[PDB]
Amino acid sequence: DLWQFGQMILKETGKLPFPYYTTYGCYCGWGGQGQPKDATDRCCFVHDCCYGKLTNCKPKTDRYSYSRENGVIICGEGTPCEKQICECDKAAAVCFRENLRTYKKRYMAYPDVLCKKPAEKC
Amino acid sequence: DLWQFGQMILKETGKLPFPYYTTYGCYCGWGGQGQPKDATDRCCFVHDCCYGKLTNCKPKTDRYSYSRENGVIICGEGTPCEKQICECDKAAAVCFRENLRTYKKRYMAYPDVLCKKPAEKC
Repeated sequence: DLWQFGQMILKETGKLPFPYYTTYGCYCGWGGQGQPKDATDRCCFVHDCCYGKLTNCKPKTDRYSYSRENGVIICGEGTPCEKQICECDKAAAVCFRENLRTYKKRYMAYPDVLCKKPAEKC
Repeated sequence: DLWQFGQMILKETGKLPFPYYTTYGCYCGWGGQGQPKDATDRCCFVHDCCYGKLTNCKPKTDRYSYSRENGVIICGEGTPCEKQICECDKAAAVCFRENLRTYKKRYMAYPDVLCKKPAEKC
């Protein structure tokens, strides 16, 4: 579920989703309504695409099972949905993390106004 | 700043903003774009109005000073902006908390689609 996606974000980035990620850029912080502004922003787009593929699932509310005991997220057993959903979440948190290098604090609460229209397809 | 608003939310509600509040209902979880669905949702509207009044301020990025050492948020000293911004944040977190009674988990990631148009004015 989003709660676990959230813990993963934090575990992986050291930043709690709000406000670092939930209000970021044009896609994370604007409901997927703008073209991602950078890597960090694109991770949310990839994240939505990933959930997009799980048509048969409730990615946002199905609680899966994972372990990050040794600092690496390992999705455990569960239904196929859970596992797939968890991979998504893992991937997105890994992605945020993998992009702390270009994370820009100034993209938080970015005016939607400078946000350009979604240009990529899942 | 939003980081402190966030800590306040958590301190007061025991729920981290993401996903409990940032994805809630029609206003918190939809960029202020829908009419609040209930109390919890309305707190975000009140929160935006409160920042709305701080035209001369950067409510989202100005770091204020507050204390919640004895379980009650006390905004400390700072610039008038900081103090006012902090009151806003306090008020919103108190509001979330004061409305855990009707908080509905099913309003998280609520489809914008059922969201009705903003009908109140600050």
